[PDB]
Amino acid sequence: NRVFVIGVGMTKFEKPGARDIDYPDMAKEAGQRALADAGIKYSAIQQACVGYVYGDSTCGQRAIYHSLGLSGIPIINVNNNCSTGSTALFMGRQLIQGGLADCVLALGFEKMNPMDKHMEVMINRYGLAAVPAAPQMFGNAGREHMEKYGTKPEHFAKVAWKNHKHSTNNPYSQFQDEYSLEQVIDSRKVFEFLTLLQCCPTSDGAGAAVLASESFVRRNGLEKKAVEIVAQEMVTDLSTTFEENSCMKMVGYDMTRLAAERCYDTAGVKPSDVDVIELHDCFSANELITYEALGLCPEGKAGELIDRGDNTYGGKWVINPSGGLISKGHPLGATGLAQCAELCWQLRAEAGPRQVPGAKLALQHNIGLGGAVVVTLYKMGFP
Repeated sequence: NRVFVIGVGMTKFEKPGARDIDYPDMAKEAGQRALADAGIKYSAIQQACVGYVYGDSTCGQRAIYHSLGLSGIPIINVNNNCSTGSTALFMGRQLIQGGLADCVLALGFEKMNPMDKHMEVMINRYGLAAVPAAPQMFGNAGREHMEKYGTKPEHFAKVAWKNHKHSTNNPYSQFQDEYSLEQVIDSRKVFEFLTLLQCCPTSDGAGAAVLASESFVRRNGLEKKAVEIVAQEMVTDLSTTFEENSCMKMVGYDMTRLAAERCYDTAGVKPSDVDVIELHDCFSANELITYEALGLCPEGKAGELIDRGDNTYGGKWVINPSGGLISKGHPLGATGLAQCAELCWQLRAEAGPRQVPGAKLALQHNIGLGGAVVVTLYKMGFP
Protein backbone atom coordinates (compact mmCIF):
# COMPACT_ATOMS: atom_id res chain seq x y z
CA ASN A 1 0.00 0.00 0.00
CA ARG A 2 1.60 3.23 -1.19
CA VAL A 3 1.71 6.11 1.29
CA PHE A 4 1.73 9.86 0.58
CA VAL A 5 2.31 13.07 2.48
CA ILE A 6 -0.51 15.37 1.23
CA GLY A 7 -0.03 18.40 3.53
CA VAL A 8 2.64 19.81 5.87
CA GLY A 9 2.90 22.59 8.43
CA MET A 10 5.09 23.90 11.19
CA THR A 11 5.54 26.71 13.62
CA LYS A 12 8.65 28.81 13.67
CA PHE A 13 11.18 27.05 16.00
CA GLU A 14 12.01 29.62 18.69
CA LYS A 15 14.18 30.05 21.77
CA PRO A 16 12.32 28.50 24.68
CA GLY A 17 10.20 31.20 26.26
CA ALA A 18 10.55 33.65 23.36
CA ARG A 19 6.93 33.14 22.34
CA ASP A 20 4.18 33.24 24.95
CA ILE A 21 1.95 30.31 24.01
CA ASP A 22 1.36 26.83 25.44
CA TYR A 23 2.00 23.54 23.65
CA PRO A 24 -1.63 23.12 22.57
CA ASP A 25 -1.63 26.37 20.56
CA MET A 26 1.75 25.44 19.00
CA ALA A 27 0.28 22.11 17.96
CA LYS A 28 -2.81 23.91 16.60
CA GLU A 29 -0.74 26.28 14.48
CA ALA A 30 1.24 23.42 12.93
CA GLY A 31 -1.78 21.05 12.64
CA GLN A 32 -4.15 23.61 11.12
CA ARG A 33 -1.45 24.62 8.64
CA ALA A 34 -0.98 21.02 7.57
CA LEU A 35 -4.75 20.46 7.14
CA ALA A 36 -5.12 23.68 5.12
CA ASP A 37 -2.17 22.63 2.96
CA ALA A 38 -3.80 19.23 2.44
CA GLY A 39 -7.17 20.82 1.44
CA ILE A 40 -9.25 18.30 3.39
CA LYS A 41 -11.91 18.37 6.03
CA TYR A 42 -10.77 17.78 9.62
CA SER A 43 -13.19 14.80 9.81
CA ALA A 44 -11.09 13.02 7.20
CA ILE A 45 -8.44 12.41 9.91
CA GLN A 46 -9.05 8.83 11.17
CA GLN A 47 -6.13 8.55 13.63
CA ALA A 48 -3.46 10.83 15.06
CA CYS A 49 0.14 9.81 15.88
CA VAL A 50 1.59 12.36 18.34
CA GLY A 51 5.29 12.72 19.21
CA TYR A 52 6.54 14.54 22.34
CA VAL A 53 8.97 13.79 25.16
CA TYR A 54 8.08 15.94 28.20
CA GLY A 55 4.81 15.97 30.17
CA ASP A 56 2.32 13.26 31.07
CA SER A 57 0.48 10.81 28.85
CA THR A 58 -2.57 13.08 28.24
CA CYS A 59 -0.67 15.92 26.44
CA GLY A 60 -1.15 14.22 23.05
CA GLN A 61 -4.93 14.14 23.39
CA ARG A 62 -4.94 17.68 24.85
CA ALA A 63 -3.04 18.96 21.80
CA ILE A 64 -5.29 17.10 19.30
CA TYR A 65 -8.62 18.19 20.80
CA HIS A 66 -7.42 21.81 20.89
CA SER A 67 -6.32 21.60 17.26
CA LEU A 68 -9.16 19.64 15.63
CA GLY A 69 -11.96 19.57 18.15
CA LEU A 70 -13.10 16.69 20.25
CA SER A 71 -13.62 13.31 18.64
CA GLY A 72 -13.38 9.64 19.32
CA ILE A 73 -10.44 8.98 16.96
CA PRO A 74 -7.42 7.01 18.25
CA ILE A 75 -4.62 9.22 19.56
CA ILE A 76 -1.42 7.27 19.68
CA ASN A 77 1.57 8.57 21.69
CA VAL A 78 4.73 7.77 19.77
CA ASN A 79 6.89 7.68 22.91
CA ASN A 80 5.69 4.87 25.23
CA ASN A 81 7.47 3.30 28.20
CA CYS A 82 8.05 -0.34 27.22
CA SER A 83 9.46 0.02 23.70
CA THR A 84 12.16 2.03 21.93
CA GLY A 85 10.73 5.32 20.64
CA SER A 86 9.33 5.27 17.11
CA THR A 87 8.63 8.49 15.19
CA ALA A 88 5.26 10.15 14.37
CA LEU A 89 5.88 9.80 10.65
CA PHE A 90 7.05 6.11 10.86
CA MET A 91 3.96 5.23 12.89
CA GLY A 92 1.58 7.13 10.60
CA ARG A 93 3.10 5.37 7.62
CA GLN A 94 2.63 2.01 9.35
CA LEU A 95 -1.07 2.68 10.01
CA ILE A 96 -1.70 3.46 6.31
CA GLN A 97 0.58 0.74 4.82
CA GLY A 98 -1.10 -1.87 7.05
CA GLY A 99 -4.67 -0.85 6.10
CA LEU A 100 -5.65 0.44 9.54
CA ALA A 101 -6.52 3.93 8.21
CA ASP A 102 -6.81 5.80 4.90
CA CYS A 103 -5.77 9.18 6.33
CA VAL A 104 -3.82 10.12 9.40
CA LEU A 105 -2.32 13.17 11.15
CA ALA A 106 1.27 13.00 12.33
CA LEU A 107 1.98 15.79 14.90
CA GLY A 108 4.98 16.58 17.03
CA PHE A 109 5.69 19.34 19.53
CA GLU A 110 7.92 20.31 22.43
CA LYS A 111 7.84 23.09 24.98
CA MET A 112 10.78 23.12 27.48
CA ASN A 113 30.88 11.34 37.92
CA PRO A 114 32.43 14.88 37.70
CA MET A 115 32.20 15.06 33.90
CA ASP A 116 28.54 13.97 33.53
CA LYS A 117 27.63 16.47 36.23
CA HIS A 118 29.66 19.17 34.39
CA MET A 119 27.93 18.32 31.07
CA GLU A 120 24.53 18.39 32.75
CA VAL A 121 25.14 21.95 33.96
CA MET A 122 26.56 22.99 30.60
CA ILE A 123 23.51 21.68 28.67
CA ASN A 124 21.19 23.59 31.03
CA ARG A 125 23.20 26.87 30.90
CA TYR A 126 24.10 26.85 27.21
CA GLY A 127 20.56 25.67 26.22
CA LEU A 128 21.65 22.55 24.32
CA ALA A 129 19.21 19.95 23.13
CA ALA A 130 21.19 16.96 24.39
CA VAL A 131 21.51 14.39 27.18
CA PRO A 132 24.74 14.67 29.26
CA ALA A 133 26.49 11.67 27.61
CA ALA A 134 25.83 12.96 24.09
CA PRO A 135 28.48 15.59 23.58
CA GLN A 136 31.07 13.12 24.92
CA MET A 137 29.86 10.22 22.67
CA PHE A 138 29.75 12.43 19.54
CA GLY A 139 33.11 14.04 20.36
CA ASN A 140 34.67 10.55 20.81
CA ALA A 141 33.22 9.44 17.47
CA GLY A 142 34.59 12.47 15.70
CA ARG A 143 38.03 12.01 17.34
CA GLU A 144 37.98 8.37 16.24
CA HIS A 145 37.27 9.51 12.67
CA MET A 146 40.25 11.93 12.82
CA GLU A 147 42.55 9.16 14.16
CA LYS A 148 41.56 6.63 11.44
CA TYR A 149 41.24 8.88 8.42
CA GLY A 150 43.04 12.21 9.05
CA THR A 151 39.90 14.40 9.11
CA LYS A 152 40.76 17.77 10.60
CA PRO A 153 38.95 19.55 13.42
CA GLU A 154 38.16 22.36 10.90
CA HIS A 155 36.14 19.88 8.76
CA PHE A 156 33.67 19.56 11.62
CA ALA A 157 33.52 23.35 12.00
CA LYS A 158 32.94 23.64 8.22
CA VAL A 159 29.89 21.43 8.43
CA ALA A 160 28.45 23.69 11.13
CA TRP A 161 29.41 26.77 9.14
CA LYS A 162 27.51 25.41 6.15
CA ASN A 163 24.36 24.75 8.26
CA HIS A 164 24.35 28.32 9.66
CA LYS A 165 24.80 29.72 6.13
CA HIS A 166 21.75 27.71 4.90
CA SER A 167 19.71 29.03 7.81
CA THR A 168 19.84 32.57 6.42
CA ASN A 169 17.04 31.54 4.03
CA ASN A 170 14.80 29.66 6.48
CA PRO A 171 12.20 31.84 8.26
CA TYR A 172 11.19 28.85 10.49
CA SER A 173 14.70 28.56 12.01
CA GLN A 174 15.57 29.92 15.49
CA PHE A 175 18.94 31.08 14.12
CA GLN A 176 19.13 32.72 10.68
CA ASP A 177 22.60 34.32 10.70
CA GLU A 178 25.78 33.38 8.98
CA TYR A 179 28.80 33.05 11.28
CA SER A 180 32.36 33.02 9.92
CA LEU A 181 34.33 29.74 10.08
CA GLU A 182 36.58 31.47 12.56
CA GLN A 183 33.57 32.30 14.80
CA VAL A 184 32.44 28.64 14.64
CA ILE A 185 35.92 27.53 15.84
CA ASP A 186 36.16 30.25 18.50
CA SER A 187 32.69 29.80 20.04
CA ARG A 188 32.49 28.40 23.60
CA LYS A 189 33.97 24.95 24.07
CA VAL A 190 31.47 22.17 24.70
CA PHE A 191 33.61 19.03 24.43
CA GLU A 192 36.91 18.52 22.70
CA PHE A 193 36.75 20.05 19.19
CA LEU A 194 32.98 20.58 19.60
CA THR A 195 32.05 24.25 20.20
CA LEU A 196 28.69 25.87 20.89
CA LEU A 197 27.95 26.72 17.23
CA GLN A 198 28.48 23.00 16.34
CA CYS A 199 25.79 21.76 18.80
CA CYS A 200 22.02 21.93 18.39
CA PRO A 201 20.17 24.36 20.66
CA THR A 202 16.81 23.76 22.32
CA SER A 203 13.86 25.25 20.45
CA ASP A 204 10.15 25.25 21.20
CA GLY A 205 7.84 24.44 18.28
CA ALA A 206 5.53 21.97 16.52
CA GLY A 207 5.28 20.28 13.17
CA ALA A 208 2.60 18.27 11.36
CA ALA A 209 1.91 16.19 8.29
CA VAL A 210 -1.20 14.62 6.80
CA LEU A 211 -0.53 11.12 5.45
CA ALA A 212 -2.89 9.32 3.09
CA SER A 213 -3.38 6.12 1.05
CA GLU A 214 -3.31 5.96 -2.72
CA SER A 215 -7.07 5.46 -2.83
CA PHE A 216 -7.65 8.51 -0.56
CA VAL A 217 -5.50 10.67 -2.84
CA ARG A 218 -7.28 9.44 -6.07
CA ARG A 219 -10.75 9.66 -4.53
CA ASN A 220 -10.19 13.26 -3.43
CA GLY A 221 -8.19 14.52 -6.41
CA LEU A 222 -5.15 15.34 -4.30
CA GLU A 223 -2.41 14.22 -6.76
CA LYS A 224 -0.77 17.67 -7.09
CA LYS A 225 0.77 17.95 -3.56
CA ALA A 226 1.12 14.17 -2.91
CA VAL A 227 4.72 13.34 -1.91
CA GLU A 228 5.27 9.59 -1.94
CA ILE A 229 7.17 7.76 0.79
CA VAL A 230 9.02 5.46 -1.60
CA ALA A 231 10.97 3.76 1.20
CA GLN A 232 11.29 4.04 4.93
CA GLU A 233 13.40 1.93 7.28
CA MET A 234 14.04 1.92 10.99
CA VAL A 235 17.00 0.20 12.65
CA THR A 236 17.07 -0.15 16.42
CA ASP A 237 20.24 -1.11 18.44
CA LEU A 238 22.59 -3.55 16.69
CA SER A 239 24.14 -5.93 19.22
CA THR A 240 27.85 -6.44 18.70
CA THR A 241 30.94 -7.80 20.43
CA PHE A 242 33.73 -6.09 22.32
CA GLU A 243 36.08 -6.75 19.43
CA GLU A 244 33.84 -5.08 16.80
CA ASN A 245 32.57 -2.07 18.77
CA SER A 246 33.75 1.52 18.14
CA CYS A 247 32.85 5.10 19.11
CA MET A 248 31.30 5.57 15.68
CA LYS A 249 29.15 2.46 16.13
CA MET A 250 28.13 3.52 19.61
CA VAL A 251 26.47 6.69 18.13
CA GLY A 252 24.54 4.64 15.49
CA TYR A 253 26.83 4.69 12.41
CA ASP A 254 25.91 1.14 11.31
CA MET A 255 22.23 1.68 12.16
CA THR A 256 22.15 4.60 9.67
CA ARG A 257 24.16 2.54 7.19
CA LEU A 258 21.76 -0.39 7.24
CA ALA A 259 18.59 1.79 7.24
CA ALA A 260 19.82 3.67 4.17
CA GLU A 261 21.04 0.58 2.31
CA ARG A 262 17.66 -1.02 2.80
CA CYS A 263 15.90 2.17 1.50
CA TYR A 264 18.16 2.33 -1.54
CA ASP A 265 17.35 -1.36 -2.29
CA THR A 266 13.59 -0.88 -1.88
CA ALA A 267 13.44 2.20 -4.05
CA GLY A 268 15.96 0.98 -6.65
CA VAL A 269 18.15 4.06 -6.31
CA LYS A 270 21.66 4.99 -5.27
CA PRO A 271 23.12 7.84 -3.09
CA SER A 272 24.11 9.70 -6.24
CA ASP A 273 20.39 9.93 -7.28
CA VAL A 274 19.43 11.81 -4.08
CA ASP A 275 19.21 15.58 -4.71
CA VAL A 276 18.40 17.02 -1.27
CA ILE A 277 18.91 15.72 2.29
CA GLU A 278 17.62 16.73 5.74
CA LEU A 279 19.62 14.81 8.35
CA HIS A 280 19.94 14.66 12.14
CA ASP A 281 22.84 17.05 12.86
CA CYS A 282 22.50 17.13 16.66
CA PHE A 283 26.26 17.78 16.51
CA SER A 284 28.45 18.56 13.55
CA ALA A 285 30.21 15.26 14.17
CA ASN A 286 27.03 13.30 13.55
CA GLU A 287 26.50 14.99 10.15
CA LEU A 288 30.14 14.43 9.06
CA ILE A 289 30.12 10.68 9.77
CA THR A 290 26.59 10.34 8.44
CA TYR A 291 27.87 11.40 5.01
CA GLU A 292 29.84 8.11 4.89
CA ALA A 293 27.12 6.01 6.60
CA LEU A 294 24.65 7.16 3.87
CA GLY A 295 27.17 6.18 1.17
CA LEU A 296 27.58 9.70 -0.19
CA CYS A 297 31.37 9.12 -0.27
CA PRO A 298 33.78 6.31 0.62
CA GLU A 299 34.98 5.69 4.16
CA GLY A 300 37.22 8.50 5.40
CA LYS A 301 36.42 10.77 2.45
CA ALA A 302 33.97 13.18 4.19
CA GLY A 303 36.71 15.84 4.53
CA GLU A 304 37.10 15.84 0.72
CA LEU A 305 33.30 16.06 0.24
CA ILE A 306 33.35 19.06 2.66
CA ASP A 307 36.30 20.83 1.03
CA ARG A 308 34.74 20.48 -2.46
CA GLY A 309 31.45 22.04 -1.29
CA ASP A 310 29.53 18.87 -2.24
CA ASN A 311 27.12 19.30 0.73
CA THR A 312 25.82 22.70 -0.45
CA TYR A 313 24.34 24.67 -3.38
CA GLY A 314 26.37 24.17 -6.55
CA GLY A 315 27.59 20.81 -5.22
CA LYS A 316 26.46 17.24 -5.62
CA TRP A 317 24.06 17.12 -2.57
CA VAL A 318 22.30 20.05 -0.88
CA ILE A 319 22.35 18.93 2.77
CA ASN A 320 20.08 20.60 5.30
CA PRO A 321 18.75 23.47 3.16
CA SER A 322 16.80 24.23 6.40
CA GLY A 323 19.97 25.09 8.36
CA GLY A 324 19.77 21.78 10.22
CA LEU A 325 19.15 21.07 13.92
CA ILE A 326 22.28 23.23 14.42
CA SER A 327 20.37 26.42 13.28
CA LYS A 328 16.70 25.49 13.75
CA GLY A 329 17.11 24.07 17.21
CA HIS A 330 15.66 20.72 18.28
CA PRO A 331 12.17 20.65 19.92
CA LEU A 332 12.46 16.92 20.54
CA GLY A 333 8.97 15.86 19.32
CA ALA A 334 8.74 18.22 16.32
CA THR A 335 12.15 17.76 14.63
CA GLY A 336 11.26 14.88 12.29
CA LEU A 337 8.11 16.60 11.00
CA ALA A 338 10.01 19.85 10.26
CA GLN A 339 12.50 17.82 8.17
CA CYS A 340 9.54 16.28 6.34
CA ALA A 341 7.94 19.68 5.73
CA GLU A 342 11.15 21.06 4.20
CA LEU A 343 11.74 18.04 1.92
CA CYS A 344 8.08 18.06 0.73
CA TRP A 345 8.38 21.81 -0.08
CA GLN A 346 11.66 21.08 -1.96
CA LEU A 347 10.03 18.37 -4.06
CA ARG A 348 6.88 20.48 -4.67
CA ALA A 349 9.14 23.41 -5.82
CA GLU A 350 7.74 25.57 -3.03
CA ALA A 351 10.95 26.04 -1.01
CA GLY A 352 11.45 29.68 -2.17
CA PRO A 353 14.90 31.09 -1.39
CA ARG A 354 16.14 27.60 -0.33
CA GLN A 355 14.89 25.82 -3.47
CA VAL A 356 17.19 23.10 -4.80
CA PRO A 357 16.55 23.47 -8.57
CA GLY A 358 15.10 20.34 -10.16
CA ALA A 359 15.05 18.27 -6.94
CA LYS A 360 13.26 14.95 -7.49
CA LEU A 361 14.54 12.54 -4.83
CA ALA A 362 14.83 13.55 -1.14
CA LEU A 363 16.32 11.66 1.84
CA GLN A 364 15.44 12.16 5.49
CA HIS A 365 17.61 10.86 8.39
CA ASN A 366 16.07 11.09 11.87
CA ILE A 367 16.62 9.62 15.33
CA GLY A 368 13.86 8.56 17.72
CA LEU A 369 13.81 8.83 21.51
CA GLY A 370 15.90 5.85 22.57
CA GLY A 371 18.20 6.13 19.56
CA ALA A 372 16.44 4.22 16.73
CA VAL A 373 17.49 5.51 13.31
CA VAL A 374 14.85 6.20 10.60
CA VAL A 375 15.85 6.85 7.00
CA THR A 376 13.08 7.87 4.50
CA LEU A 377 13.10 8.47 0.69
CA TYR A 378 10.51 10.78 -0.92
CA LYS A 379 9.53 11.51 -4.56
CA MET A 380 6.51 13.27 -6.05
CA GLY A 381 3.76 10.60 -6.20
CA PHE A 382 2.26 11.56 -9.58
CA PRO A 383 4.75 13.85 -11.39
